[PDB]
Amino acid sequence: KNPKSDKFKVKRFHHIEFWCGDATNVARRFSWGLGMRFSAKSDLSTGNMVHASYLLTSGDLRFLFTAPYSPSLSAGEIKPTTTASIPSFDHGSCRSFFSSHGLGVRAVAIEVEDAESAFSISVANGAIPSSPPIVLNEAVTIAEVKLYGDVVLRYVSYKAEFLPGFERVEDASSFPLDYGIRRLDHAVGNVPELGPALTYVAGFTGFHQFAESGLNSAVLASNDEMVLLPINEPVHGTKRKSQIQTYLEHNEGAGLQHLALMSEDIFRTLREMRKRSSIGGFDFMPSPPPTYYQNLKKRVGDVLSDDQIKECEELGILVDRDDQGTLLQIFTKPLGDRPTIFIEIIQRVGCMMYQSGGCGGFGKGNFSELFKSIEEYEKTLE
Amino acid sequence: KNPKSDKFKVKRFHHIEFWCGDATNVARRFSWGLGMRFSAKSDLSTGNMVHASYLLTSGDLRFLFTAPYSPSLSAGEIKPTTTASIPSFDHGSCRSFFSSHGLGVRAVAIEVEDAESAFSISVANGAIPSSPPIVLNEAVTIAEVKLYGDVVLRYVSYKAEFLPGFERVEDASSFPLDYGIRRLDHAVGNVPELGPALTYVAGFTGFHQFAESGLNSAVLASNDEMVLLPINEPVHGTKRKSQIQTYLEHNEGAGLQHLALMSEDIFRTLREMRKRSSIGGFDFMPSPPPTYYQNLKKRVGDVLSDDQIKECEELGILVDRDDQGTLLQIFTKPLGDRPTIFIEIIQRVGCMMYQSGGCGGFGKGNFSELFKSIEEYEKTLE
Ligand SMILES: Cc1c(C(=O)C2=C(O)CCCC2=O)ccc2c1c(=O)n(CC#C[Si](C)(C)C)c(=O)n2C
Ligand SMILES: Cc1c(C(=O)C2=C(O)CCCC2=O)ccc2c1c(=O)n(CC#C[Si](C)(C)C)c(=O)n2C
Ligand SMILES: [Co+2]
Ligand SMILES: [Co+2]
Repeated sequence: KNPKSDKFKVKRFHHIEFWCGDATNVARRFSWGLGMRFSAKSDLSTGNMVHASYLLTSGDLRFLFTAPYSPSLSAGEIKPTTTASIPSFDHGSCRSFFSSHGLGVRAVAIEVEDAESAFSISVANGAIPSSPPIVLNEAVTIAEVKLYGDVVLRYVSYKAEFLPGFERVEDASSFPLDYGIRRLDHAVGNVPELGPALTYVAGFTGFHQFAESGLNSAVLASNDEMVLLPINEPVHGTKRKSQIQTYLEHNEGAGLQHLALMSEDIFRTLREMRKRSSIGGFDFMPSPPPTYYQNLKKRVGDVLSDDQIKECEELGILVDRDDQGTLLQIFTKPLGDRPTIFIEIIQRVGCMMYQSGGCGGFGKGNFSELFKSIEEYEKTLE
Repeated sequence: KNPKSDKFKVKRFHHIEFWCGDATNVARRFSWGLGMRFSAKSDLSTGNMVHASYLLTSGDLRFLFTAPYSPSLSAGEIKPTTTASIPSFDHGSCRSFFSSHGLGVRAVAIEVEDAESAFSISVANGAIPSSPPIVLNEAVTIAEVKLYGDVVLRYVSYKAEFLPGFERVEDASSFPLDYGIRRLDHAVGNVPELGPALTYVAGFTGFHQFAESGLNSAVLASNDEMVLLPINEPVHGTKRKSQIQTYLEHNEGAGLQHLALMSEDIFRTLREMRKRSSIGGFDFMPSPPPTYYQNLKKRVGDVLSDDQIKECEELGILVDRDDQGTLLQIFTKPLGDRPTIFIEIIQRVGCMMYQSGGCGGFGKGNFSELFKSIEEYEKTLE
């Protein structure tokens, strides 16, 4: 059931902003590891004395990396005279966020029809305001409300090129990397209590609920279900410790857990990312045992051929299935020092109408299949 | 003249420690950009609840990248029960250093005969103590004194593998990158006043002075002149603004300006680094005009053949010459967000006895030759 109860007009995921200690080094690592091009900048060379911000793109996926300069460079500015290109930025907020959480996502940005109206409706319906609507060069409007922890949901609306004050990046420093990633599929939060978190977000957006493992979870979705916001809470006192609880402890509370990036060819994406894992890119979780891939034939043998199942095994890809579609997924090890944020690469098969969002689910069924698969241990014991 | 006045026995440069916001992302970027292997770690997986530290190596060059975890993970520890592998580390010091200076060098570490004796003699001769001698597993001793700004000179001595508590890195995550870099040649500080800085450091080490451009500089050297510590001060009120003064402003005061890394084949190093500049590695300063390389024949045509001079032009390499040797050098753009720290790649020709340290100088003569070379403008004007 989709009651289409969005309280304002939501278009698509727009960008994700990481708050960094040094934006240059994180952006360069992510660019090489994920195959994202340098496409825009706002920094000292563009007249920004407040923060350094670098934009990477791959298809419609936009990753923004921002770090503060010395407050001394902008000591004489006030908000009416600021050189910052992102008006919500604050030196103290950014340093406090990073000191408290380490490297991670500050902003989940969605494009809306009217960011001022989205902000107003959201706050009227319970959203805690974070940054009021600011109109940039009479062209772009940006506003922010609190989502969970110190993560904000950022609204952006365009009258008619990322943000004013950003410059397109010099061709020489913009190598056209591309490993196949095309857009953000979903963005997932970890919280101590799922119930109140869902009630708060669903309350102010009108997003509806989208149709033993250490977690309980639920997914909020926009009218066309292309903006997907799962939220997890821990399940305490199990056999092994909950990964959600470990996250909360190492992150100092709620925050963004993972970003799921849709690829238009997950085989190529994973080949390219895995070649770079040990030369500056990203590491992947340990692959499932061969029994997992033998079990794939019975589960998805009508969707994937033997060779494609063999290719999944070569690359460590997980496979799950809905009553409507199929999901190919894999998870990176944490992106930084702390066992907190990580990335999921995904590709979805089915639900052709365009492909409907969330086709195939989120891989909940792979918790059971992975554990059952560990029966490779019992088979090796023989 | 070398009066060999070292007040304790100094061996060689041992390592350089960067204080980071996220050690993982900086270390991975540097590894790919410079061709340095992951060789040791101290982090949550080794039982360190205090800091994440990752060691990169290339030949005898050792770069250490350290960042603090949440203080909450180690809240119950005291120094007698710490899980930190580097006893001088402090969460508050590290966060304050990074918030104030951005990414940069915290420690210039030299190997000595006896770090406890080196520390004692140094402080008796005016050194401001930073961290007292600590003996690790009855095997390694480490002590620190203030060098300039918030940079420390760290002494390490070995009874007889980086530091106890560090684990050698798994072969799988240790790709054997190597672009030819072999050791640290010199480490350079920027300070507001050169005179007092030299007097302070030379006072407590006994290091001797080693034999219009916006700076005054001088070089302190150990007995065998293999530990080389240049220091710069700005020269105010010129035509263009002093790069030393820009550094001090953006760094919030004195700090490490550049690290000069000796290559055993600067042509190969620069080929490899330049191929990676726009896919996650390091950028280089703009190359000198062709007139610079035409002028090379008269200056060094007895040392470098035409083809080798052409290879320098292809790679943007600078060349200077002493009365004793020749220097090939090139400079990266700043390593992080701020126009502060950068890297020099160098290779020295001559002074064969082994090669004596500092053979060929530090390239002071290239300030004049670069400006004179800008006569390409007058030639193009014709
Ligand atoms: C993160 C994730 C998802 C997922 O994407 C998802 C959502 O999008 C919304 C719903 C809830 C949720 O979880 C799905 C499957 C996963 C993982 C994952 O992270 N891992 C890694 C480990 C482990 Si361990 C060693 C602590 C037992 C998996 O194995 N599977 C199988
Ligand atoms: C850093 C450096 C050195 C150097 O290593 C050195 C020492 O080791 C100890 C002594 C003092 C010192 O300087 C030498 C030459 C250099 C540079 C440099 O940084 N640059 C870059 C710019 C510039 Si601009 C656009 C602001 C005029 C050079 O061009 N040359 C030519
Ligand atoms: Co997911
Ligand atoms: Co130098």
